[PDB]
Amino acid sequence: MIQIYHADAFEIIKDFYQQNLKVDAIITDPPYNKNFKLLEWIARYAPLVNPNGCMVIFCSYRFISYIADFLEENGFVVKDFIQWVKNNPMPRNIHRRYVQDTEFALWAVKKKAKWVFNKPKNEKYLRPLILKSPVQKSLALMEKIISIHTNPNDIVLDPFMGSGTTGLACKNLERNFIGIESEKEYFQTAKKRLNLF
Amino acid sequence: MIQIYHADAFEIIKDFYQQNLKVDAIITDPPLLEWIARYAPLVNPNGCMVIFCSYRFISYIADFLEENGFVVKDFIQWVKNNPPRNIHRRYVQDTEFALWAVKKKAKWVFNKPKNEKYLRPLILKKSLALMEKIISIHTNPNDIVLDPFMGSGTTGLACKNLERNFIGIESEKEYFQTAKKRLNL
Amino acid sequence: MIQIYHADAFEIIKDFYQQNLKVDAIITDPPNFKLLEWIARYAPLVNPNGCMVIFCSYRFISYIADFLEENGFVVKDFIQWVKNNPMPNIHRRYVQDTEFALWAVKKKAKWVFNKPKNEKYLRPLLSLALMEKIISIHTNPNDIVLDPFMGSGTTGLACKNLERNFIGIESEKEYFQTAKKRLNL
Amino acid sequence: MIQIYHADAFEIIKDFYQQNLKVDAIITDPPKLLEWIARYAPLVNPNGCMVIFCSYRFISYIADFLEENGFVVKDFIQWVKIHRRYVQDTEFALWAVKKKAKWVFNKPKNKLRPLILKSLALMEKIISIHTNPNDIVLDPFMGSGTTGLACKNLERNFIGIESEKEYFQTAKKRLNL
Repeated sequence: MIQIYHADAFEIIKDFYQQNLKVDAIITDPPYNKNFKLLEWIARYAPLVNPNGCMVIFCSYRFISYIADFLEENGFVVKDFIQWVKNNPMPRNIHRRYVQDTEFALWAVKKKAKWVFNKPKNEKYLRPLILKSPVQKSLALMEKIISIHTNPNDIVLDPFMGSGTTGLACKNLERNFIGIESEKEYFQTAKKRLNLF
Repeated sequence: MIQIYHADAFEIIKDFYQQNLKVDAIITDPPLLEWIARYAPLVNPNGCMVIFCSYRFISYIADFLEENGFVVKDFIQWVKNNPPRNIHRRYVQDTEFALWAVKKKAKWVFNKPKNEKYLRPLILKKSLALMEKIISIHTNPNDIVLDPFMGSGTTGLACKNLERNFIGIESEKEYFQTAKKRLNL
Repeated sequence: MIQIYHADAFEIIKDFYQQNLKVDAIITDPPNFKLLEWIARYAPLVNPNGCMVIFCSYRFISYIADFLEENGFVVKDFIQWVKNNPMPNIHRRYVQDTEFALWAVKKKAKWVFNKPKNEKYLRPLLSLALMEKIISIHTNPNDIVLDPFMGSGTTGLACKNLERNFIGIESEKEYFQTAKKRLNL
Repeated sequence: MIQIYHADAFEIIKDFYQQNLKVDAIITDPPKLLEWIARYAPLVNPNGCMVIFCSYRFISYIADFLEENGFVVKDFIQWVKIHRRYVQDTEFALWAVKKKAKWVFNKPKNKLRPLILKSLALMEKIISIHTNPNDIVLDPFMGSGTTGLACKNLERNFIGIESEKEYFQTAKKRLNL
């Protein structure tokens, strides 16, 4: 099942309250990254998650401490952080500074939740991909995140879905996606990648 | 030159003000925001800091630094090949962090090898080799490196092998004399 | 009609969505963070012509008012009342005698108001008497008032004396049974 | 001593840094409006305070901002003075002191609401309270004056700034010059 909306996440959320919607996991990459604003989508969307559900939020090292504390204020337990590295950076300036090859994501679960994890064998580390693509997002990255923290019929929610790619990953993994995007061009891009019409 | 102290970093620091001390780089792994503000005045105009931290803090420490006249340039990380608690419900934590910040108008060091870039100096078999690479990068041979919490040393030992002139402080008696043995009398 | 619950306002709210509850006025004094978040969740329950009256602090009220205006409410005004027996300086400081409340209405609403025989406004009082006048003003006789934090009651009691059909929630069991007895069981 | 300037508070402030100026209390009613605080805070002496007239749609922000700049927010003071809404009787002011300050306060014979009916009496009573006889009072936006005039009558050594010339010459006349 794939269902996407063209809307403002801070408005359709009220409609989700009326429908008493339940989703298994929110896997998203929020905008930006008073800090409330916007940690606030978290406080607003946190009630949708099932007792055993989790969250995965992509972010910047200048924020993650704030996001994590906020999550644990809203009824989640932060288990760990995951990362993925790009092999071809911008660079940009290599004689005065490090290249930023690395992006981060936060992983938190509901408080008394029995969470998924789900671990192919092997036994496994903190960084899903060495990836390729230079300069988002790679389908392969999202597929491995979604392969890990969700199971086949669990409901995945991406309040900012952008191009899709969270939804596309869920589809290939047969995971029942719901997603939201504000701007029409990205919405139409996600909608075409996901067929429908 | 190597000089170590057995003391509380939050008290002997005042003695440093009286001595009008200046240091080139502070490289440490503290055992939390406020020591930065008190040890920041010791830093030279072109100096930097490298502070080991946790992902639950690193965002705070970065912001606190930028309030005190430093610019957070980047973060570095290094991985252990040997951690394991329950691997079936969770990731193993292989990854450790440090924050890299420089003085505001500083002309900082960097100093890359023939090698190139990235964000991650080492994997493993804390480690002297790691500290050796941090100090090799962010300091020059005669600069003064300060470690307000030096623990075992190894910031000091790395500095000694690289001929970089260490100063350090340790509160707990066991670790200090361990550090005192590792360098020399 | 009076209905009270022993529960957490941040959970039972979903039950209010299932029941499609609609309320005319929310008049409450919450016990920072979550002080803004209940607004966004409880706001949809208010009828097109309804209002809110929120007790708050001068250290907050600018936030709450502005938050109200992003959520489909219009901040109309603030009201205040004075306490005759405050306590902490007094030799170094003002006595804190004054408490505030926020008054907001739904955006396109034709709101209640409803002033008595004489003239003018803004400082109701010198408690039941306070709430009776607030409720006498901003609601009409058969309208529905909701107090997600009712504490001792007294928001409900004012509604009962004024025949205004109260709903209220209280988390702490001691205060709830206080309100439950104060009304009846 | 009374000293007034006709200028913009957001640049002449730099001249005040050059003169190494220090003022004991800033008492003002500004016409964004948070940052003048950040620039004018260093001028305040260790035991000094600030009194800022503001709106309840702001008062919480200004307070938080004051406490970001090295002041501690003590309290607010207020004074008086459509059929469908309340009449607006109330104006606010924020009162803050420097952090480790031993501040003024200075209450009468004795005990938040100074007046029942800017009035010179209001400002005179504020200044009678939060300053002492020779302390230096600064009003970066002084408008019509009346902060300077209270300070003159109470012998408090005023400094003030106004951008618009109409109010300035009115303030200049009231202070003689």
